[PDB]
Amino acid sequence: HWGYGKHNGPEHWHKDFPIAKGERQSPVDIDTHTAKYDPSLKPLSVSYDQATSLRILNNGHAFNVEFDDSQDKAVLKGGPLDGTYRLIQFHFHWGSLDGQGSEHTVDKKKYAAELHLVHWNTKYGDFGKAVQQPDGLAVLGIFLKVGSAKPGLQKVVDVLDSIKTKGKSADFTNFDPRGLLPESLDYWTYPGSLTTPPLLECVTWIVLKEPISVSSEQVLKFRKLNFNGEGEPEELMVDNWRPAQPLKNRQIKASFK
Ligand SMILES: NS(=O)(=O)c1ccc(B(O)O)cc1
Ligand SMILES: [Zn+2]
Repeated sequence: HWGYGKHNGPEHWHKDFPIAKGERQSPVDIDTHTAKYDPSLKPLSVSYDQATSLRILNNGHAFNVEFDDSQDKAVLKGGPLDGTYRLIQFHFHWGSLDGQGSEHTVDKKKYAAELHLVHWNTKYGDFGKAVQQPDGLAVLGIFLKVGSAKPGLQKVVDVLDSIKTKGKSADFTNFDPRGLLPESLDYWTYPGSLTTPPLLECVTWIVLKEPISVSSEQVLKFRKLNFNGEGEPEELMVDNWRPAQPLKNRQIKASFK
């Protein structure tokens, strides 16, 4: 099946997932000189005060930190969004080197990694229903650059040794996602898709302008993960990012003038 190698990577996906060539695919390059300030954007509200993480899982493409989404405990509201979106998981995309790894790019600049906080619209009852709708998902994207260490990431970093290979999971309770946010919540927003198969066009993308800084040692531990399962030839989990897709007729709006 699909992956990120030379023979199953992003350029192959359209053979099994024809929507890969659709009209609102993600990620995209963010042209900062063409994104327009939108005064019609309400303030963005990240309410992670009562977030309840459960588990961390290596799914052979990335690792997911999974949250209890049975109640409105961690929710995203406001900005371009109508209603309440519940946090279900977060994960990262990263590169083999610090000059690549992010999915979105900013004036063609690639960051070392990108964090995706994935939320689903409560009006559709559950995640599986939401991804079938144009406004089903909201994904908050946060760029990572290599610099000083991110203390709020270290709990994630420390547990990766226990989920090295595909299918491994570990208990991951009392993790506070607020420690992964930058100082400012200025953002760009546009309508797009999941960036991995099934590539469904169901995402309101909210991409923060300000990156967070992580240490070289921290990203180094990301790169020690494996795509493969236990007891198999080792493939380091690196470069698990999809490149920028054509913007087509979409407009990127900026929350900041
Ligand atoms: N990388 S992303 O946030 O756009 C994403 C999130 C979820 C799924 B999925 O549930 O298959 C795929 C891609
Ligand atoms: Zn992602």
